Amino acid sequence: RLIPPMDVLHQAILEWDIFHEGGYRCGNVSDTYPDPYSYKQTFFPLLINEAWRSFVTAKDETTSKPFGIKVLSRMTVDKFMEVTAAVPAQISKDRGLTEGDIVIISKGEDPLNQPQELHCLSRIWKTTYKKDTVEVVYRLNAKGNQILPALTPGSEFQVVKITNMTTIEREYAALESLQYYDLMDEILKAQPSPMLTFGDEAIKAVMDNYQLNPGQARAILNAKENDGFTLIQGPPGTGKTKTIVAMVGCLLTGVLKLLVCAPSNAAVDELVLRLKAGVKTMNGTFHKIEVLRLGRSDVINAAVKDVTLDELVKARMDAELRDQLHKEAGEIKAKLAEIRPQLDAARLSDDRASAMKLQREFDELKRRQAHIGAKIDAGNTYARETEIKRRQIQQEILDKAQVLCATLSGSGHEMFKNLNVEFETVIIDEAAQCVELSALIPLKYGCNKCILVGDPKQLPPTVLSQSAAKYGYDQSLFVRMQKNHPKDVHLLDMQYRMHPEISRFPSKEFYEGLLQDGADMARLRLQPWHQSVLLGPYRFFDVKGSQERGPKNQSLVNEEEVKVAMQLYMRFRSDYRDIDLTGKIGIITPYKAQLQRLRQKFVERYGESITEQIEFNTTDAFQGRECEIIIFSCVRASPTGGIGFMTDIRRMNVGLTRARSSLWILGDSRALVQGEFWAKLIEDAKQRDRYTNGNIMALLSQPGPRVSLESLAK
RNA sequence: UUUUUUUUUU
Ligand SMILES: Nc1ncnc2c1ncn2[C@@H]1O[C@H](COP(=O)(O)OP(=O)(O)O)[C@@H](O)[C@H]1O
Repeated sequence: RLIPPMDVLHQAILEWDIFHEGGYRCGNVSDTYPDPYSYKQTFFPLLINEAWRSFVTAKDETTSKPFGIKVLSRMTVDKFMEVTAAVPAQISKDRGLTEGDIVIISKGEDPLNQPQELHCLSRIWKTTYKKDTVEVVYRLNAKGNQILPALTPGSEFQVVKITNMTTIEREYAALESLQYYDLMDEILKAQPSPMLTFGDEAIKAVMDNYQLNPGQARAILNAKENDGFTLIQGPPGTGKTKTIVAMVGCLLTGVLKLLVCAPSNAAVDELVLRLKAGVKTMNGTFHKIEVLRLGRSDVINAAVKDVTLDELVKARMDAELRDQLHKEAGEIKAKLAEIRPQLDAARLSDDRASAMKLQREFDELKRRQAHIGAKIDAGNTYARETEIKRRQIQQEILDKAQVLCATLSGSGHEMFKNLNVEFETVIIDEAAQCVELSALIPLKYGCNKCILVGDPKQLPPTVLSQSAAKYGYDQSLFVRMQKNHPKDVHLLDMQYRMHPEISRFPSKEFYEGLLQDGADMARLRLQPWHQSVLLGPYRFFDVKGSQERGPKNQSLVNEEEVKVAMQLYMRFRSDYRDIDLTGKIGIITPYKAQLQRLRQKFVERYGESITEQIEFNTTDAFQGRECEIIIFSCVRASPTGGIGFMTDIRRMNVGLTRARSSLWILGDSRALVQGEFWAKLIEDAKQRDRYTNGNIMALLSQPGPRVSLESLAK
């Protein structure tokens, strides 16, 4: 049984005043723990802090238009006040009211901006669709609530949906049920299985069978042999997804269940798409295995909806599947409406036979109407049987699937509480991008083998709480395990994405010179526009500009960098007209206001069609993805006060390692020198002749110089 | 040295 009581968490959350900016005892995170008690004492307050800051952010950011509810009933359940309330069905569907949402119920008309009004924090417990109404079961804290005497039956209130706490509930569930985990010892001690050394012959055999390099084959062999935690660190372009697919085939060699998880839906979708192509066992046989995606069809790729469990169950139930009775009733009533005036006229004119016939027809129509009305009154048992058939179909589909892919929170769904399933082996992708409690979620189903593919050198998980991030809540389990046992981590050491000039600096400065380029990589990234000196594989443009707060005091904008980016795109496109660039260019900037300004100006000049040829994004919203050419706007321009979160080397590495063929960086050096590694990058660009300064708008206004003929020979 | 930034939710 792995269903802990959610009373404590719900009470802690419902005992909050919404009007504060922004309990508990938040401490630092240790490397190891002796007992689940210490683990809980460390991580529960940090979870509460993260939840609190997420709630404040969602309150300030939400824009759900309020709506009126009618209080139908009030009850006391546990230590909570339960209020059933009626809501219009269309309003409910528009605002998406489901079980677990956090809402503000107020008496005033604008609840979000009326603290002095009768307000309360409530959690949705059940949503029941009747006909044109929705019965919502709100649950609030029964200790100290202003609206408690005012929620009498019939009283009307105004509600606004703030956020949802399903993810928090699942992470708390995993936290409280950790004490029964098969891998509890390894999770507490952060101890992965020891590094295995294999013979070069078996390594070469795996390489030949799966078309892998030595590091990937070593990682796969250690994932097949070792039990417990196996850590695989995959720098950019090292082949993480290919390794995972070959590893899934390798583990299923015997079977021919396996739970592949990722923190985001995008990574899950990529893994599903790659596993749909098919795996191959170590025997060398190609098998099109059964890949099953778990999640709602709204956050799921259009290409993987063919293998989504929900879609499969819906398709199966659509074959087994009162309104015709209503149609016939309408038609018989129309016949009655026809017959009645005819009968009245035949009776008002002393027409014996005609009135007799019409009365006979009238009586037959009334008989049919009574029959249809009796049948209409004839469930709910059919609905229950449909739900039972749904459950059966779910189980039957799950039992035939060999690999199940999911998000971390999605793998802790309530569904599995009524489905007999165990996941012996779990592979967590993007292992360094999720907090520890999220990683623990898929491990409650009897997992004794966990392969963590990640990269702590890139971005950490989103921790809105600056205090919890300072306490160490932004540390993934991967990071702690590698912190304690670094020699047991399998590093993928060969990248196949960046031109050697692009990868040169990150490899040395972030991967200790251990990230080597693949064979024939410079020749693979050879592009025609590299013949232009200023359009080479890698370059830093010292765009001396000025930073400025975005609209509504958002983030930062550098209009000169936007102008230079437009000028660079114009020069490149004009000097190379015959190159198909659709989907080959990306423009990334770590500040959202600069991103919006870049998109705005590019659409002003080139129209909305420009977004099909250029991927506009922020540095954080680009991880895992890549483009042929990357224009990187640094935005920061104030020579004092630092460069903000530009100082974090993980974000810098992510931003530098997105490009394949060309990376063109635009930054005001006078400000960026404040950061140590940005200074090192600018100096490196200088001492290798990849730095350009002066009037950049003028240097890009004309077609620029070409590279020497002798350099192209080599 | 003024975090302003991202995942998650049947
Ligand atoms: N041994 C290899 N030889 C040649 N190319 C490889 C090898 N391993 C990986 N690659 C290339 O690297 C790519 C890795 O894809 P992906 O897993 O998305 O990279 P990332 O590690 O950035 O997620 C593959 O598409 C493949 O073309």
